[PDB]
Amino acid sequence: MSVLISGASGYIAKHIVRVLLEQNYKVIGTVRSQDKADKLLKQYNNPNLSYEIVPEIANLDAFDDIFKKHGKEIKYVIHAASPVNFGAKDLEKDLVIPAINGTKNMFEAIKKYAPDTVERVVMTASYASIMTPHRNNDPTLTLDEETWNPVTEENAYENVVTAYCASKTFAEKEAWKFVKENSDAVKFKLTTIHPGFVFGPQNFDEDVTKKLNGTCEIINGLLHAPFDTKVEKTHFCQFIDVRDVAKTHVLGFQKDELINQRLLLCNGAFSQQDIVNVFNEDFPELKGQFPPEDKDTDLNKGVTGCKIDNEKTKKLLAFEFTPFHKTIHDTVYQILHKEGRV
Ligand SMILES: NC(=O)c1ccc[n+]([C@@H]2O[C@H](COP(=O)([O-])OP(=O)(O)OC[C@H]3O[C@@H](n4cnc5c(N)ncnc54)[C@H](OP(=O)(O)O)[C@@H]3O)[C@@H](O)[C@H]2O)c1
Repeated sequence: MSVLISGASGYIAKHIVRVLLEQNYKVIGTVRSQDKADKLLKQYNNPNLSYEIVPEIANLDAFDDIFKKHGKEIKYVIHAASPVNFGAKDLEKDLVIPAINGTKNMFEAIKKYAPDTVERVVMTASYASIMTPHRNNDPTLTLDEETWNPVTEENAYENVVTAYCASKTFAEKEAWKFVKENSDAVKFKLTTIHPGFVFGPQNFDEDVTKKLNGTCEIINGLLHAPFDTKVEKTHFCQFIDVRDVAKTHVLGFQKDELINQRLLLCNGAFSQQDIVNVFNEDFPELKGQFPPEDKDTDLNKGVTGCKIDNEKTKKLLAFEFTPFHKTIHDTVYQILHKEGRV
């Protein structure tokens, strides 16, 4: 009945492991080093948790050793490992290759060592594999769970943004191709999850560092910006709360109606200024210690960019998503409280 989760040291994955342990699952995470495994075991202090070391998901047959050891006990797989940080001049090596190869490696290990034992795979894709980046600001485009990012391998590396979005798109395409080509050989059913920009508190307070890795540094950077910093008030993207994402991953292998589904996890548009506005409304005593409030944002003028049709996703998951204001508030409170400022 064990659950394997790849990339278990990350921002989203630490919340997923929390949820799994809340529900009494035995959990095997993969992390890059013994260092990280040791630190995590001390943070969770839970005997149902263990880690295996996978230093590089891109390398040959990277997940085989896990299934040679645990193949008989792994019933569910959450494939969450894909690069979010990467060298801007190593867009294949650091980004597209590990995204794709990590996915192929996970699925091929299941096929080779546990084709009839693994029942469900839940893969973290992205809003990036559904949306068209250059139409982020186009309200005449409506996206739903069947829409695909049309980026080509030829044009994928326009910039770091298109390249990351292509890494998610190409990896997810390979995932569905595998499931189509192996429906007779392997038992597992695939569910993919497609978060927008993920915000919300770190799973552990102690992991709030001066500079955050990943998407929450958007918030943390604005929170510490000098008062006179120029803040953009134009549409940035869609967001989703990390705790909604984590809850969805676990439902993803539990609920029969999520089999073969792409789940579009966005809950609203924002600009940098909409984030800053929460600072000023919710922590008025600190006004002046970060950039000021300005209600003139795209969002407040009814400008939210390409449209999100995720009614099917919301109906299947059934639970209400966390509103933007709370997600930002909880992120900011955790930082300011850790700093002793509130
Ligand atoms: N807004 C978001 O944050 C967002 C939105 C949509 C989808 N996602 C997807 O959610 C998943 C986790 O993202 P995150 O935001 O939680 O970022 P994160 O904190 O950087 O987590 C990424 C995890 O994957 C590991 N990883 C990445 N590349 C690896 C590689 N080549 N080999 C071995 N391990 C590797 C990382 O380990 P190390 O840190 O040790 O390298 C880490 O454990 C990813 O699949 C991401 O594409 C994120």
